[PDB]
Amino acid sequence: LQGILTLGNKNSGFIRSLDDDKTVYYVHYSNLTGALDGDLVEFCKLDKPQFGDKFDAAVITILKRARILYAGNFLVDQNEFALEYKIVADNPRFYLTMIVNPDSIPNNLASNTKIAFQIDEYDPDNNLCKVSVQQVLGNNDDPLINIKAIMLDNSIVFETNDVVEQHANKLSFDTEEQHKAYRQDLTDLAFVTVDPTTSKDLADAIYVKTIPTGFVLYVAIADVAHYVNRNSEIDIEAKHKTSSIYLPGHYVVPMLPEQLSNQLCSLNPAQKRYVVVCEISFDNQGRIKTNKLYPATIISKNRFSYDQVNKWLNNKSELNCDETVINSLKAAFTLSDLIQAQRQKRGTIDLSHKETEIVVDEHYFPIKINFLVHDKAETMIENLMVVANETVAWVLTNNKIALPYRVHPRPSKKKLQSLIETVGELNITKPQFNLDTVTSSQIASWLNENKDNPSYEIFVILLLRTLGKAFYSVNPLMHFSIGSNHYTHFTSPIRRYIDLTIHRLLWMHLFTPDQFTDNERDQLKQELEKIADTVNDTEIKIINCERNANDYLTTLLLSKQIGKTFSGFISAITSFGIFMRMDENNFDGLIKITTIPDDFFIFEKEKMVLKGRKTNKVYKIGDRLEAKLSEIDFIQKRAILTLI
RNA sequence: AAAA
Ligand SMILES: [Mg+2]
Repeated sequence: LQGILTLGNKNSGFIRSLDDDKTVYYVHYSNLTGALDGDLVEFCKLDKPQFGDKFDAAVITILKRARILYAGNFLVDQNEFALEYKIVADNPRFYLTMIVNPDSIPNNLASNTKIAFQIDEYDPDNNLCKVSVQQVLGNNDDPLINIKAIMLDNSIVFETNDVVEQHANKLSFDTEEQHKAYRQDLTDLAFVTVDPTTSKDLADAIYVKTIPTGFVLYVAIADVAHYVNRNSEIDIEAKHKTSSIYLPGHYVVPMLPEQLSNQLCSLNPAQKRYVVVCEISFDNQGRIKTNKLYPATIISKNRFSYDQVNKWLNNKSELNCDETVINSLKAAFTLSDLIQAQRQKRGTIDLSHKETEIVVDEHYFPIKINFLVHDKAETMIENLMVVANETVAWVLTNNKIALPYRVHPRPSKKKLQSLIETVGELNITKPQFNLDTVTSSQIASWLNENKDNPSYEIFVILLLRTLGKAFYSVNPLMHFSIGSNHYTHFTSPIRRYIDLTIHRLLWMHLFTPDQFTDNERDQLKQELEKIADTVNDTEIKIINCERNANDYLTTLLLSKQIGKTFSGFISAITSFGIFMRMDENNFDGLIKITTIPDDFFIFEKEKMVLKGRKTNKVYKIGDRLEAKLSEIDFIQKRAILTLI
């Protein structure tokens, strides 16, 4: 009777019920009754016999709109001495016909101006609605304006909140905080930061010491909880955002205002900074022996980029730093190699595969797509952050403190069987493990025995699909791909609300519990599930916003390459055609089913192939193809290919 | 899937 609408292909879709089974009903376009993608609706099952698979339904009323504002392009034209207004919504799932309120239209608003509009009224029976312009965003051809519109359509806040900035600008460095008995003075240690070249939020610094029996690792994380009081205005805004947002052009929407993100909580060189340290001692094989968590004070001696460290590694450059930094980095790389070997021994799933970024010019127009490369410096930092995250998760669990975990379940036997069949057609080995009990180690060994297969890329793509998304949970579930029974996010409280919450839990229960009330502790405990829920729901939106922006920028880039031939492989097959991932740009283009040459092709959902009725020719995931870019679909932001 |  109640559920969330999702619109898909041709603006038909389905409703996922709120009942305990999450029962799914199909809904055709004609039974939507004015409802839009993501709306909460009241629905009824259709009296129809079941066509199969699922029941069908019709929307009765809209209980809550998913959005109040919608992006679109505003058009104005004059015809028989009268102004006519039209809006084209950016979102192809916005299917309602719009009547534009003339009193919402400024006299100076020109044609082809991006706007945001709201729905004033709608007629569910005719799919007609009255809308008013609520914001003027800018030139509709401007790619940065489009990126901002795409954030608005995904409910992603990006405008500066002046109240929050003013609250932040009051904050200052308390010089006496370093003298607190609970805060360890580590200002003499050769901490440094290692980050991408354009990052200005330095949340994490590392220092590694060698001892006779092994190593001691210090991971120092900006002490964000010490500056951001829970339920302060700054906190509430961070909780709404849930995370910093990173889109192309190094365009960042920070979770926290820049007085925190780039000054008080940024571990900038030669500045005294307050941190939370995860300190771990290792033996000479990289096995963890002991750990300690505590507030501290550091002075980073150097900020480095991945590029700088990597060139140093390959003896193609020197680092202009003190010898203590040089020895710490050398020990960090040695330790990092050892940690990586232990984690592989215990079981971990390295799901690395091809990644790209879009290069844009100073006006945010896309220039080209670059493939990213494995990064020795980036990998070292990754190993160190992972071991800290895992250790903090276990410390909180060992002390029986409820926390939000980062979790990732074992996939079902069913989904594994499907994956094994698909990749077996690409000469990927059939695995030997039990499908009910398969461990992280066994998936890793299976990946490793196929590393040289030409189809390794789509193998990892499909494995990732099989495994599904990681998410946050207070329930103590495993992280299958990291390979731990307990994992959380601790190292990045400048950009992630979960890490900020993890730091608050450390403060309130382990660092200075005497300074907090039992209610504060229970209140936060009671709120943890809802925090995880909001972060999980917003993470969906962020990923969708990145997808929208990627498709917008890449199809704009490709719009100048019509007629060009691209080689690639099939990444997906649907009832409407073949998705071919192009080698040169890693982007999926659509080959429409109806115009594939030489035969009439039928979608078979079981093996998810297209099979020709006369010739038995088969298209399957992984096949190598060549195709011509024939058009850009600017409505759906798709690249359409035709087989050549 | 992980890492800033
Ligand atoms: Mg960092």
